[PDB]
Amino acid sequence: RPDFCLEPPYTGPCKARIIRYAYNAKAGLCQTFVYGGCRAKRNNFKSAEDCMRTCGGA
Repeated sequence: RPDFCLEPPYTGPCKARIIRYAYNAKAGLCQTFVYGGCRAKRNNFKSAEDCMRTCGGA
């Protein structure tokens, strides 16, 4: 699981309400969050499994 999988989901400064997934290191699973629509960081995925294939474990 790469380093950016541990960094909190960044909404960003734009004001859209779009639902994306980000890995949640405390649960060990990906959970949704609201992306504002610009300047996506890496822990920002468009399905639960893309998130887990990148940020998941064994």
